[PDB]
Amino acid sequence: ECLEIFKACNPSNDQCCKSSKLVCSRKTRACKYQI
Repeated sequence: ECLEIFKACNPSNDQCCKSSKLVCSRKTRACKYQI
């Protein structure tokens, strides 16, 4: 599941989308689109 709202992203369990900008590494464990 893609976490663009900034939901806690998993280290192995690929959550964030692909083409989506929602990043989880750059920011906290949470995955959210890059401002």
